[PDB]
Amino acid sequence: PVVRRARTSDVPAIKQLVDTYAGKILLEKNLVTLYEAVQEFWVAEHPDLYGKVVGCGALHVLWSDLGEIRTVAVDPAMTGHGIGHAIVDRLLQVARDLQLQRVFVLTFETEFFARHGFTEIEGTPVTAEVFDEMCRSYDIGVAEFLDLSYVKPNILGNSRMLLVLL
Amino acid sequence: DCRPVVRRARTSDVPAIKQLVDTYAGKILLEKNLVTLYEAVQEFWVAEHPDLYGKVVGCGALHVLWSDLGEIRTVAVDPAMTGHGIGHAIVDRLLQVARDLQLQRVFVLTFETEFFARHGFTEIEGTPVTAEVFDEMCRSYDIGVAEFLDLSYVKPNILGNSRMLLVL
Ligand SMILES: CC(=O)SCCNC(=O)CCNC(=O)[C@H](O)C(C)(C)COP(=O)(O)OP(=O)(O)OC[C@H]1O[C@@H](n2cnc3c(N)ncnc32)[C@H](O)[C@@H]1OP(=O)(O)O
Ligand SMILES: NC(=[NH2+])NCCC[C@H](N)C(=O)O
Ligand SMILES: NC(=[NH2+])NCCC[C@H](N)C(=O)O
Repeated sequence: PVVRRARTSDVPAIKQLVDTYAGKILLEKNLVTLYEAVQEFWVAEHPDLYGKVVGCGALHVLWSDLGEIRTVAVDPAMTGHGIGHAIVDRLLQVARDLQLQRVFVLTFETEFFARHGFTEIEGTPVTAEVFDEMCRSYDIGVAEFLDLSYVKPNILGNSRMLLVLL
Repeated sequence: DCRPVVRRARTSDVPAIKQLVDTYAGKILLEKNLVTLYEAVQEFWVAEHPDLYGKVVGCGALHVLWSDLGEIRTVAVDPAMTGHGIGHAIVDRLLQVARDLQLQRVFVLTFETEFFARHGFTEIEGTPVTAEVFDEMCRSYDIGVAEFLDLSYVKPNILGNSRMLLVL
């Protein structure tokens, strides 16, 4: 499937994908914060219909060398057609374009991301000096990566996976 | 005089960007710590130094605020390189990406009224969004959005600044 960069017109559709997977699975993102993050988002168009989008995804930078894959959602009726994998394949390519070395994921979909080289891990792989700089973030997804105390109850059960690049 | 290359930022550029933002502190620019610069690297732009290959002498960023609305934020140039056309080369680029995003209006909160005027910006009053959108935008964790909404707790941090806007 075609994986293209998101457009402000795509936000209402993107919002519906995130809301579909609610807050237990995906981290909720309100309408404004999606319009602000539109420049790092990607969407998969339906293989036949030109306009409609069936999947979204975003690469979030966390530091000099570290990136994250977040807010990956596919229409419940379109899963198992390779869409989600087509999104990750491109998201990882832009991670390369960004000269990143490690890509993080916090998810229940261990099997899904495993097919891209992701291995499950424990802890936060950053220096305490770097850890201290990231505590200063206003972004919740960063806090879930740092396993900060005030987001812990929202992410128990999720697995921490990581990918290294050539 | 030379028009400098204005390219997308790279994670290696963030430390340099951090010194430019820090240079203009909180009196002029809204301060941005190191992590939020690495997170925003995909919307940031930098002007390369006409002489040093790696180092950057100016930065700038376009932040989308809604379907049609964008903002230009954290635009800074080295004090020793000011008045050499860099900042306008950055703004010219930021506005081009606003078009590629199919935006219609671009907002600015600044003291540099004449600077942005050279691009067609006109001064305004208030927050130009529907009250329905205003309510959706109140939910943001970004301080720059709160300053666009003229929220009460940031008022003392922006007193004196002018609100300008550009239409495409
Ligand atoms: C974040 C926001 O949204 S607010 C943005 C404002 N930020 C700030 O003011 C931070 C403090 N100020 C600054 O950092 C700087 O003033 C900047 C980065 C905004 C602009 O700096 P520079 O680009 O280097 O100055 P620049 O070379 O573009 O020209 C400044 C003036 O001199 C003129 N100009 C003078 N000489 C030249 C020249 N050789 N070439 C091109 N333009 C020139 C410009 O036309 C311009 O006139 P204008 O203000 O009426 O448009
Ligand atoms: N708040 C949560 N339920 N978080 C679980 C992990 C969310 C995941 N990191 C994402 O991309 O959305
Ligand atoms: N210190 C402030 N918040 N000043 C108000 C203007 C902020 C400026 N537009 C910026 O992007 O940084």
